[PDB]
Amino acid sequence: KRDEALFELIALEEKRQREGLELIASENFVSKQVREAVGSVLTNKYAEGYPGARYYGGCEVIDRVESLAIERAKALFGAAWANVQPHSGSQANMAVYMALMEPGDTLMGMDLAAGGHLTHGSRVNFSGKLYKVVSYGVRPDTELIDLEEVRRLALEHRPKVIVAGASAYPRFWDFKAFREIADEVGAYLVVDMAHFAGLVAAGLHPNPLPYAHVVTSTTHKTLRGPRGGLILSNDPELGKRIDKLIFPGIQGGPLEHVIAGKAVAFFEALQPEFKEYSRLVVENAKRLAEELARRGYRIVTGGTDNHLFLVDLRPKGLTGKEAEERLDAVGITVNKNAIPFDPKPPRVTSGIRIGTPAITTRGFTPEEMPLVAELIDRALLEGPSEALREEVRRLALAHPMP
Amino acid sequence: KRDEALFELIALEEKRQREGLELIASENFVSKQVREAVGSVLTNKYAEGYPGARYYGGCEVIDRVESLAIERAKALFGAAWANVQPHSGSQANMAVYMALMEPGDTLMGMDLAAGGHLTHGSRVNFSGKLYKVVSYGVRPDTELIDLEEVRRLALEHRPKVIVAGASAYPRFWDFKAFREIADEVGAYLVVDMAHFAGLVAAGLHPNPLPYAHVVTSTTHKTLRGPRGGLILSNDPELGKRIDKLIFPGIQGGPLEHVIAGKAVAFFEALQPEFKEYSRLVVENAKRLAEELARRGYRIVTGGTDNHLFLVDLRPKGLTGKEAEERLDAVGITVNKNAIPFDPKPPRVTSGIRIGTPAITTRGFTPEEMPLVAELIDRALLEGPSEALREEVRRLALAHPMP
Ligand SMILES: *Cc1c(COP(=O)(O)O)cnc(C)c1O
Ligand SMILES: *Cc1c(COP(=O)(O)O)cnc(C)c1O
Repeated sequence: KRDEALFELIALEEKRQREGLELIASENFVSKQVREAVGSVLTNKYAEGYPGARYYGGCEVIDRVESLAIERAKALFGAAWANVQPHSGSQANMAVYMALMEPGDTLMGMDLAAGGHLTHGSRVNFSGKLYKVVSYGVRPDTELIDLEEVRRLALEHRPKVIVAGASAYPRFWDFKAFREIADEVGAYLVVDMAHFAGLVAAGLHPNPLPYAHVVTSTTHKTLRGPRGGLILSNDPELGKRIDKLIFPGIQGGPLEHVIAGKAVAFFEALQPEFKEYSRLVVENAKRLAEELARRGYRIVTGGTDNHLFLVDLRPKGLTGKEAEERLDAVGITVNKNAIPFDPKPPRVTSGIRIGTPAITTRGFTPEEMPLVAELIDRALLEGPSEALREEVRRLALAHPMP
Repeated sequence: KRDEALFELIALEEKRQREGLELIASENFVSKQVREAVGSVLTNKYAEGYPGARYYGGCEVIDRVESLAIERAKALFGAAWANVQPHSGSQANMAVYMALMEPGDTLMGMDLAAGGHLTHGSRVNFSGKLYKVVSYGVRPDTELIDLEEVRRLALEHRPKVIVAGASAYPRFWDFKAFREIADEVGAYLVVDMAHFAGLVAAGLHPNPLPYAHVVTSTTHKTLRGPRGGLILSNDPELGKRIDKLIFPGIQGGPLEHVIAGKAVAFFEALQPEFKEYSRLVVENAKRLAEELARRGYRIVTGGTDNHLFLVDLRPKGLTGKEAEERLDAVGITVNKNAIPFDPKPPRVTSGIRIGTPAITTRGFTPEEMPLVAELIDRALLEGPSEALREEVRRLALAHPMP
């Protein structure tokens, strides 16, 4: 018997995805073939260990699949070693931290409020629970990272690991500078490129591989792959240690169906078409930010170098919470985000974060950003209305999903 | 462009699965609908947080999907609370340990050599790295757990957490007694039912819910669901604490497509047909163990109460590794496994573990176990040969696949 109650919900979710504008920066829409791989029979195989060194018989084909994912990841990112088994970006970071540190050691990462991720040191996360944490943010006068301050903090706190990368930072990273700082204090530099991995793959964002000791990432987000994690490095010896932390360290059986999906995603990203997609993602973000600025909003840092940007809602007297609600009411999904030194508490905020990967995948182009900006502005100024919700629905439907 | 190379590999794995006898105790074959859910568009939604308490909007449908999985898990196992977000059985255990203990606390579990899982205290696993581990085993004469011995170990070491359940123990567990022991030292009793969860759901194995403080499990294995984890408890308040450890504690975004698959698997397990399936799983295991015993193989504990059993190959002059390889050579897949008081190192072992969940799903019946036993025996005695390989292939192909 078919589980009709569950499948009725999946149909509803498909409809929801088709009829709204997804502007959450960490979202995207995977291809039908990525889904085909993830929904494959590869889930039936227990394959603890690594290719050619498994703890179960019958892994001959799974080994070819995982090796393919590994080799493609190395070719795509110009890496010498890769681990494609992390179940998520969080597990990728967890394995790396445990391979480079012991509980009690000091971890340095970007403050959550400044754009850092929970796994970069939050007290409610394993990162802050297992390690002592020192955080860096952005300057009040520039809204950008202050390398001089990062260096000062590193020298004073002597972290064992320094993490570069974030979930809500709209500009490029100076990986060379971070590595120089790490070397000065004898710390490992870990770059978490989860958000901008697709841009790195497309050659549209500085490549952290040569500068970081280890690079972690999600396979979803700008890379547009299945939900999961990834680890890369130019140091195979260090890679061997990290492999041991993924298994038997923190995971058991890998999700080989998802690994097959990662291989497919890497195949897609290796095609010239992915660079064109990525160029449009960045152009769309830059243009949408400009169009919103022209309509009366302020953009944190004045713009963006990547796929996302932060809108300062203060010029129009709105809070991030209010903006998120009004937009949600008309079918546009964004998320509130604190602006630098936000005068409002975290549960309220004075801004919202917008990212273009998802709508770009659905066919939105730069010349359509003025319209998107207008719809966003109308929702925030007039508030929700049936007419606006339906205009958004029609626009979304006119841009079919993969 | 289609990733032909990757899909050709998936086709080869489908072929491998169709033409061999998969006897790995922890494997199974998921249904087409479980695969359909896992390969759904639900992977495109970031749902950090919990139903009705998400970080981002747009989870209206996702919440109903996760909630359906939660309520079905509760109904299936008679639990007051459930967390369906763990990415794997390992993450389920990791979250529970971190919710109940602080690094350095004493963790008591079953010795790996006696049947315990690596997450029950292995020195190279997070369990043994973060906590001080003490382990209980089985009696050398009966190869069964001695509750009095377990009680003495608990009183001596005063563990904060005692884990009952294992990945390679062929007999029933006295959960009531384990709870009494935990209570004697004020420890939390955690039951890891990953291997026998399906049997518990079918009412063919003692249910740990009333006695354990917390129950962890995989959704794959005897439960025959998608690859992932699960946590249950008879105490909703303790559940609230554990929810915080899964997120924001050790994970980020949950795999909602997999959670949809969990809902489907729970639906399937709630059907009367699942009880019949589970009955056949146990009957097949008992009969296959008997058939091998009649061929001179020594079965640990002399038989089994569940879906798996261990074969001590020392008398046959074969190591577990050699046996695993010989069988794999003719399409019969198993995994080497240590035997109680095994003299050989883990990398070699003196035995193999066999389980019937997978072949039972394909339609194998107790009356066919005499033939399976013959093929296993011949593979170990005569070694690989195209002739034997073909006989295995024929028997396998005589059974359809989910
Ligand atoms: C998204 C993200 C993660 C975590 O990934 P999950 O798959 O949600 O566990 C970690 N670090 C950064 C910088 C991220 O953007
Ligand atoms: C299978 C198993 C696990 C781990 O599950 P993974 O999904 O492989 O991480 C943990 N404990 C027990 C008893 C298991 O059988």
